Formats: sequence, structure tokens, C-alpha cells
Amino acid sequence: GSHMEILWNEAKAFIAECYQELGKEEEVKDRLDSIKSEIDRTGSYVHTKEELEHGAKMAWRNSNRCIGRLFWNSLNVIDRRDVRTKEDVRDALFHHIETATNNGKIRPSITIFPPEEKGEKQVEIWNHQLIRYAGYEGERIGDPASRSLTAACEQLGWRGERTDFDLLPLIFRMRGDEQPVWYELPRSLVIEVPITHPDIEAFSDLELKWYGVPIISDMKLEVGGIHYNAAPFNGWYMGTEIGARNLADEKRYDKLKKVASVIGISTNYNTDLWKDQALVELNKAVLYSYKKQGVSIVDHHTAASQFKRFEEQEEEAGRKLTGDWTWLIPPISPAATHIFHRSYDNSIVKPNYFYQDKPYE
Amino acid sequence: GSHMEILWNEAKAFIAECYQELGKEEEVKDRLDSIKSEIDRTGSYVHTKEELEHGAKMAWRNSNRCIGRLFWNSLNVIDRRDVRTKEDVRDALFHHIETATNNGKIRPSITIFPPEEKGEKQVEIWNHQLIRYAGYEGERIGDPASRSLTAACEQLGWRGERTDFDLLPLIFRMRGDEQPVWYELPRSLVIEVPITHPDIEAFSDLELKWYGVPIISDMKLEVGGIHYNAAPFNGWYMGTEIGARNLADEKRYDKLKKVASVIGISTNYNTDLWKDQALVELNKAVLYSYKKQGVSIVDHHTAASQFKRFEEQEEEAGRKLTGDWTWLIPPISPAATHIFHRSYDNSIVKPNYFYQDKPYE
Ligand code: HEM
Ligand code: HEM
Ligand SMILES: Nc1nc2c(c(=O)[nH]1)N[C@@H](CNc1ccc(C(=O)N[C@@H](CCC(=O)O)C(=O)O)cc1)CN2
Ligand SMILES: Nc1nc2c(c(=O)[nH]1)N[C@@H](CNc1ccc(C(=O)N[C@@H](CCC(=O)O)C(=O)O)cc1)CN2
Ligand SMILES: N=C(NO)NCCC[C@H](N)C(=O)O
Ligand SMILES: N=C(NO)NCCC[C@H](N)C(=O)O
Repeated sequence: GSHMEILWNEAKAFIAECYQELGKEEEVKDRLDSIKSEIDRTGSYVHTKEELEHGAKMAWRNSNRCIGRLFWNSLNVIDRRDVRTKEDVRDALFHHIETATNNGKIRPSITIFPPEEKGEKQVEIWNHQLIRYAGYEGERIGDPASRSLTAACEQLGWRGERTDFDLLPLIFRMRGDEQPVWYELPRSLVIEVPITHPDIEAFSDLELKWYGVPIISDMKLEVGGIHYNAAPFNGWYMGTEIGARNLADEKRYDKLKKVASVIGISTNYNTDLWKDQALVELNKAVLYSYKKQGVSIVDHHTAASQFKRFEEQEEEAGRKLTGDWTWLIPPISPAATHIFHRSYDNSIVKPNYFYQDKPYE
Repeated sequence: GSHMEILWNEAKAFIAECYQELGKEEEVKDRLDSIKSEIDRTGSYVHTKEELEHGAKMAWRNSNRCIGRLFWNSLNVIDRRDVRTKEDVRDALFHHIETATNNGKIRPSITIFPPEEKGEKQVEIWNHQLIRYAGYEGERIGDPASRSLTAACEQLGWRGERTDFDLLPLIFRMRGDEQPVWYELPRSLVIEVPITHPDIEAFSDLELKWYGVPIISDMKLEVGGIHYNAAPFNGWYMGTEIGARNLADEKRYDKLKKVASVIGISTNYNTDLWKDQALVELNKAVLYSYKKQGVSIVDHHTAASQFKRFEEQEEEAGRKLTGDWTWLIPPISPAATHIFHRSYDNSIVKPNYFYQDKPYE
């Protein structure tokens, strides 16, 4: 009833906007009639290869919390709407890691899986990221942010070595199955980068490492009323995500005191700004390490400079800019970037990527 | 008409809330009747010494953009509602600088001047801060943020030496005068701190300095419908205000490249994070310098820790916490503080301090 009404309204808005950008404004009338006939016949509609390719690109362009939006039009869209089995999903996810990694020269990619038909999912990915470390809790072992997913993987038969860097398996549920299935990640497929410093030799004693590619796999892509609940995407890392958050937060790896110890500074006084000096050296180390291994990474100053060119190009194209200031500012030296000194409209424009409820927890 | 209605409604709300906090809940009825008779007779009402003292304190407690709110109840309120002449205002402002500075052991203070009667001001302060540096523009000399006020002071007969650190004069307008008057600041009254580093001797070559006390003098204090347009206040500096903003911003003193030069690092690559390393050393230098001279200052980690205790105490007292995340987070290492990892309600609660239009410009 109301579901078929919402679907048609978002479709009219998308096709018109999409074809206007692609230079196919005359093809709107004939396509919208075919879509109306399809919604009445089946209860949904299927996007063309050109439609979802541009829809996923527009969705990136509309992502308020993303600083890397300058490269929106270079997104490599992999169409996997043909998947039917758990083996097909596994091979598609393995392929995504391989092609996106590209021996270090990271290609911004997205794999599109079959969308929701009548509100029910065809493929449901449980992983936050395709490549992520496990977390356990005695004392804290691994990534605390991965605790609930690790406990869910363990309830399914998976068991990790209990090191600080255990790779979580791929865990997803197919339509018709009550519970999900899991597959361990081949070590050859996952590129990891050991963290070293360019001047301080003792930094390697910390035995820190991180994976090369952030592949968010739990977000819903919405394109013209069609909900793609399973559509993993990736860009490359901004150094601060690893050195100022993943390895620095008290609720994550909490390495600042240990970093301060190896760089030869005291942790006695807040006034010595040891945390700040530790953050600078850890972040310098992350950028050096990824570069030395030939794995794509960007520092926060270059990323902000790239985002400035995006703001300029959006104005030149006539589109309104939307952004979330609280997320666009880097967690290290935000006032040294232009982002800090201006405001952004936090309006949600469709197509976009959205948060969806976690099946575990 | 509507002005006498707004005044009575804010007065009822304030007196009830104020006396409930002071343990004088029975005295509300008798005081509110006297206020009703006063609004009908004159068109306004006069606060008691206890009323505005607590009103200025509550106003600090409600300041969303302030991280130093833990010390709200220790505010030293100076009542100068007795001022009539320009000499009286000058002596009150000189007294404020002296008593607030307190030979370096800064006392959080506020001087209350006569409020607006029928929408018109009795005393109008033009200075953003009582102690502030001039700005001119060839090339950039001084503080760019002070350009318009400097040009307004010059149009009145004032002339500075054109150094990077010229002290602006006190500039204010009395009721009945079309234009403001100015008074040069006595050098003995203004404490300035030369910036040096604890380990790097070459830092003094930059010849950087800053004043000791930030006395905001252009904000309106609103207490129970009564608008105190002239009520200068001060706390002490948080190091980041000087080292990460005043001396670091591109639109302010823009010293990062020069700091990078004296600390021996290259400004070639964004990936070396020279800006971040420069910020850490400049900020370490600011904290050391103020401490060495015996001038009160707080680092961002200690200030955030103090603000956490404020959040706890507000909950313990039963009051709702209001805050502006965009301003509460320090511009250096925000993710190393608790402020970054939580949300705040940005609702405006009265009594408060507000922005008012600049008479110049
Ligand atoms: C070109 C490389 C890219 C860079 C440098 C970049 C960088 C970032 C950064 C720094 C964040 C914040 C991360 C955090 O704080 O957790 C972010 C968020 C986000 N990015 Fe990008 N990004 C890139 C590519 C992509 C791509 C390829 C897409 C989509 C097709 C995308 C979609 C988003 C979304 C939706 C968020 C929000 C995630 C959330 O809410 O947790 N990004 N990105
Ligand atoms: C105890 C020492 C104090 C410290 C450490 C402190 C610190 C701060 C900081 C770091 C800011 C942001 C400054 C900026 O970014 O420009 C701020 C803003 C503010 N503070 Fe406090 N503060 C203190 C005392 C006071 C006092 C005594 C009052 C009021 C009676 C007050 C009222 C405010 C207000 C209204 C703002 C906003 C100013 C604006 O919007 O420009 N502060 N404070
Ligand atoms: N890159 C990046 N930036 C981040 C986070 C991140 O993981 N990555 N995580 C965030 C930590 N947690 C929050 C969550 C919500 C809010 C928040 O909501 N703040 C304003 C919102 C103001 C507004 O826009 O309306 C407020 O109301 O207080 C602030 C910090 C902050 N910024
Ligand atoms: N200490 C401190 N913090 C600051 C500034 C400061 O001088 N001092 N100056 C600020 C620089 N300029 C702005 C002004 C407004 C906004 C702003 O408005 N941001 C959100 C507001 C979200 C919200 O709360 O609704 C937005 O809509 O984009 C952001 C930066 C930022 N933070
Ligand atoms: N850089 C990108 N997208 O390309 N980042 C996404 C979120 C990743 C998450 N912050 C992490 O550290 O794993
Ligand atoms: N620390 C306080 N209030 O006590 N600061 C107020 C604003 C001062 C302004 N940021 C400056 O640097 O001059």
C-alpha cells in the first residue's frame, strides 16, 4: 500500500536527476513508464548497469561524513546482483578485497549485491568491515570495538588465536537460512602493514600493525527507493583514522602511553603535552609505514586540501554541498585545515549510505 | 507594551530559580510583588547585590561554549552600577584589569555596569577584549582580527607604533555622547608573557609574546529580563587559545612555518606532519612560559578533566547540562579528551552571555 507509493516517488526523483547528469534527459519519459509497469507487476524494479553505477557514485557524493568525496566519479562499481549461493557471495567478497587492494595501489570500489525485495534481505553481511581484528575480554586482548561481533562468530563455531590482531572471518546470512555462515580469510589476500618510524628505531618494539584497506560492509545503500542492504565499499585510509583513533583511543588499542615510552618522553605532566607529542609521532609513523610498503594512504592536510577542491567543484556544477562538521574535521590539528573555519549543512540527500541495525547484540 | 510583558515573564522565572538555589524560597512572593510595582512605576527593576552576583554566576554555568565552567561559583562579581562619568568607567576598567590579574594568580571576575533602561545603553564598550593587540594592513602588521576596531580607534585620534603587539586603547561611549572616548592603557597594568621553549633555546628568536588575561568586554549579560550590555568578564587562558589559534591560524599571526624553522624541521611535505609537530612545540612553549612567569594558565587535558567533574556535579545537583561540542573540543588532540566522545545539548538557557552587534564596521 504505502510501500509501493514511497518506492514510486523516490524513483521519479532519482531517474530525473540521474539522467539529467548523464545527458539522457529525453530518455526519462520512456524509462519511467516501464518502471511504473514493473512496480505494479512485481512490487519493485531493477536498475540498469548505468543507473546503479551512477547511483552508488551520487551516494558517495552525498556522504556528509566523508572527507574523500573529491574522487566520487572514479568509483569502481562491481555488479554482483547475479549471486544466489553462499559460495557466490564468498567469491564476490574475496574478489572485492583483491581488486580493491590492487597490490597496494588501492582502487575505490563497491560490490552491489541483490537488494531487498519485500522488505526482506537476500544477502545480509554481519561484518562491520570485511577486514577487521577480533576483540576479547581478565584484561583486554584485541580490538574492543569488535567484541560483540567476535562473540557472535564464536557462537557459530569460529575460534581465534587470541592475539591482538586476529582476523575476523567473513560472516553473512543467505535468505532462507535462520543463522549465518562463516569463512576464514586467506592470509595472502589481506595486506597488513607493520608500523615503524623514520627516525626512531625503537618504535618497532611496540609491534604495532594495521590492515591496508577499510572495507565498510554493514551500511545500506539507498538508490531510488531500492534498498541495497549489502553493498561493501572502500576508499583508502586517512592516516588519522589509524594513528589518532584505532591505535590511540582509550576504548580502542590505547597505545599513547606506550608510544610516549619508546619516543623517550615522560608521561608525568599534562602540561608537557606528552599525549599530543605521542599522537604526532604515531601518526608520522603510520604515514611512513604505509608509503614504504607501497600501500595507498593520505595525510589529513592533503585530504582536507582535496576536500576544498570538491567544495569548489560542487559550486561550479550548481549542486548544494552537504556535510557533517563533527566528522569532517581531522582528530589531529583540526584548526590547521579549512574545514574547521567554516560551516556545513548537515542535510541528508538521497541517494546515500545509511546505518542499519546490527543482527548480533 | 510587549517590552513590559517580556520583562515580567523573565523576572518571574529568574527570581524563583535564583532564590530556590540560595535557600530563600519563602522570600519569592514578597520580592515578586515589589518587582511588579517597580515595572509599572519606572518601566524596569533593580537587582539586589545577591541577585546579580548569582545571576552572573548562573550565566557562566549556562555558557555552552565554555570548558572552564567547573569554577562557576567562585566568580568575583564587582558591582559598578554606580558609575556616571567616563572617568568612573575608566577607573572601573583599570580596577578590573588590576584585581583580575592579581600579580599573575588570576581571579575569575566580572564588572557589572548600569544596564539598558528603555532599550538604550548607559555605557557601551567597543573593545572585544580590554587587553588586545592592534591590527593593520603593504603586508600584515599585528592582529588581523583587530583591523576594524583599530581603524575605528584611529578615526578617533588614536595612533599606534605599528609593531606586531600594539596595545589597543580602552574605547567606550557614554549615554548622551554621539561618539566614543579613548584612554591608553598604562604599561604597568598589563602583564605580558614572552614565549620561550624549555628545551629549544632558538625559540626566543621568534620574539613571540601574549598578554596574560583574556577579558571579553563586548558581550551582553542577560539576567531576568535586564540587559547588561556592558559587563566585562575574565577567567584564565587555556593554552590552546594562544598556541593553536591566536598565534597559529592563517588569518591571525600565522606562525607555524616560522616555528617549524626554529625547531629544525622541514616544511616540505604534508606527510611529515610538520604543522602538527610545530603546534605541539608552540603549545608546550606557551604553557611553560606562562608558568615560569607565574601567570595562571591551563592545558587542554586538565581543562577537559575539570569539565568532566562539572558534568558530574550538574547531574548531582539535578540540572540539565547544555554545551556546544564545536567549541568545547580543544583545537589540538580533541580525540584525547572525553568531550570528543560524547554529545551535548546546544540549548540556550537564561541567564546567559550573548553576542551583540558591533558599533564599528
Ligand atoms: C577516496 C578515499 C576515501 C577517503 C580518504 C575517505 C575518508 C573518510 C574518512 C576519514 C571518514 C571518517 C571515518 C571515521 O571517522 O570512521 C569517512 C567516512 C565515510 N565515507 Fe569516506 N573516504 C574515502 C572513500 C569512500 C568511498 C569509496 C565511499 C563510498 C562509496 C565512502 C563513504 C563514506 C561514508 C558513508 C562514511 C561514513 C561512515 C560512518 O558513518 O561510519 N568513503 N571517509
Ligand atoms: C576559569 C577559567 C576559564 C577558562 C579556562 C575558560 C575557557 C574558555 C575557552 C577555552 C573558551 C573558548 C574560547 C575561544 O575559542 O575563543 C571559552 C569561552 C567562553 N567562556 Fe570561558 N573560561 C573561563 C572563564 C570564563 C568566565 C569567568 C566566564 C563568564 C563569567 C566565561 C564565559 C565564556 C563564554 C560566554 C564563552 C564564549 C565566548 C564566545 O562566544 O566568543 N568563561 N572559555
Ligand atoms: N571522523 C570522525 N569524527 C567523529 C567521530 C568518528 O568516529 N569519526 N566520532 C564522534 C564521537 N561522538 C560523537 C557523537 C555525536 C556528536 C554530536 O552529535 N555532536 C553535536 C551535534 C551537533 C549537530 O550537528 O547538531 C551535539 O549535539 O553535541 C558528537 C560526538 C565525533 N566525531
Ligand atoms: N573553541 C573554539 N572552537 C571553535 C571556534 C572558536 O573560535 N573557538 N571557531 C569555530 C570555527 N567556525 C565555525 C562556525 C560555525 C560552525 C558550525 O556551525 N558548525 C556546525 C553546527 C552544528 C550544529 O551544532 O548544529 C554546522 O552546521 O556545520 C562550525 C565552525 C569552530 N570551533
Ligand atoms: N578511509 C575510509 N573510507 O575510505 N574510511 C572508513 C571508516 C574506517 C574506520 N574509521 C577505520 O579506521 O577502520
Ligand atoms: N579563557 C577564556 N575565558 O576565560 N577565554 C576567552 C576567549 C579568549 C580568546 N579566545 C583569546 O584567545 O583571546
